[PDB]
Amino acid sequence: REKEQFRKLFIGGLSFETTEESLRNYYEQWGKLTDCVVMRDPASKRSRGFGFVTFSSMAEVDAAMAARPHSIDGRVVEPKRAVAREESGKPGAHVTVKKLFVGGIKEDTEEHHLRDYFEEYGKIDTIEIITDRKKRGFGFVTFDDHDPVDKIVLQKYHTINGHNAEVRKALSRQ
RNA sequence: AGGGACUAG
Repeated sequence: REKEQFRKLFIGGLSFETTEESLRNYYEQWGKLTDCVVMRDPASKRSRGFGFVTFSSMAEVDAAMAARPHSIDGRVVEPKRAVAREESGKPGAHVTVKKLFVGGIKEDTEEHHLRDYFEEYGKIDTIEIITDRKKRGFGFVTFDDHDPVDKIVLQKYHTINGHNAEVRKALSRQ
């Protein structure tokens, strides 16, 4: 079975009334859950206003996300790909951004190479190879929704054109 | 932005 991190959504903006049961119920209309949880405060056991749900496959998750917005107990919720514990610390972890930095591509990799690979994740605005003078070995890609990026950065390394290529949410300066 | 879970630290 696929890694959990690739099958899991963070669900923010929940009602303090929302239970696992109704969370579990609403997200089952796109597949089988293997885990469900409204995070609660240790002492009080009051909701923290977000939870997690885990589907059996990535295909299920995508459909869930194709079917936005979501609404549970009168609140529009904020489903997001679950960012790993490992990661949840640095800037640009929960930055919900639409641009993506792409590195480790070397001089033999072209603007079309990047479309080929990334068009699959969602629709694109723009691509940018970087050079001065031949080619610095990195570039940028810009999607219409944040979710392509979010899906992309669940995996640090993407194999593109014979290279172990590294992806990162694009930060300003900085 | 992590409660449980866990065959790559």
